[PDB]
Amino acid sequence: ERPTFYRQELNKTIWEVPERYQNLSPVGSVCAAFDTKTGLRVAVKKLSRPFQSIIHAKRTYRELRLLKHMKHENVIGLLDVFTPARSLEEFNDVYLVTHLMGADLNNIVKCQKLTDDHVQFLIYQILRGLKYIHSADIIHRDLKPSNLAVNEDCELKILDFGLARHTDDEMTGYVATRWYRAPEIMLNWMHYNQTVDIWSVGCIMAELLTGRTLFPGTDHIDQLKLILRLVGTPGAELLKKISSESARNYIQSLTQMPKMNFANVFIGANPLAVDLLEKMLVLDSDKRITAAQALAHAYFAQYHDPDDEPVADPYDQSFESRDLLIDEWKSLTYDEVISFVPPP
Ligand SMILES: Cc1ccccc1-c1c(N)c(C(=O)c2ccc(F)cc2F)cc[n+]1[O-]
Repeated sequence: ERPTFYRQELNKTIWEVPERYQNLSPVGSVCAAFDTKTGLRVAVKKLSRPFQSIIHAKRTYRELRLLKHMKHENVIGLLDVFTPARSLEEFNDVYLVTHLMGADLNNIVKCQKLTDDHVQFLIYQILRGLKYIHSADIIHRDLKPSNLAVNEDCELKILDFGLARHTDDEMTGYVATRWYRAPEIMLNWMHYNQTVDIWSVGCIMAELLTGRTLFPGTDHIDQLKLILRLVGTPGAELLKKISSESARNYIQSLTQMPKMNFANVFIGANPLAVDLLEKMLVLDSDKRITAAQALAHAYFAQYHDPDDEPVADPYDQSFESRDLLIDEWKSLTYDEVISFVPPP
């Protein structure tokens, strides 16, 4: 039951995949392919140098554990994972397979004000996957239009959840990479939690409604100023919670500003959209609406269905606090590769 693999050069590299996968074409490097066993269009990712350091070995493991866990319509999961290796000692490459969606939320929306129902449907799907992700005590933490995979039927899957990898230069300047980040994680105010993802959803939703980036900061400080101008400066209760004395000290230097009226910012928008944005874009993370609570909000009355909004089984991330050697991460990775059961 080891399938027959065939070799092929794509993306300056030798892809060796089971015969079931045909018509590979570039799109880790990623190829679109046709899965002859399932009839599905699939995306196949070949990891580069998954075991070159302790840090990458753990990342590879992390990515696989994460992708193996997610079984939800609005979250990218695994149809397949394989390696051409026949044993651990020759194990070297990992290939991950999921549904081909073919575009991201930008390749559809950037500089476009969309209809209220399209916004309803896209945001409902994001919140629906987020409830599922968050129920597993997993934090996406870098949610943004380019991490939302979307096909022609406006069906949406969340990508790249749970990886905490972005370098400082990637976050610097007038860059999309920081514009959807919650202030408390942007400026490292505190050991953050899952409510940071709801901040990102509000940023995305606002942009779908107006056709414009909500907080297009030119640097971290410019972006903070844009945020506080909309949502107000921190009150006393929130200040305490900023465990970062340096951060706290800077915020207290700022002229106090009241929260703006959202109905005058998002002129013409559905009042239920505005109301929901007000519950999403709250400075104090403790008081933000959660994914579960938002799904029950009147804005989504057309799509909401409490019997089809599943939660996840618990996700054992005890491994995150574990120090291991490269080859122990590799062995754990191999185990997960070889224990994989495909879905129905
Ligand atoms: C979002 C997107 C836009 C254009 C082309 C492909 C894709 C795309 C991917 N990059 C990916 C993708 O990056 C990916 C993630 C996990 C995995 F196991 C395998 C994968 F190929 C998945 C699906 N699609 O549709």
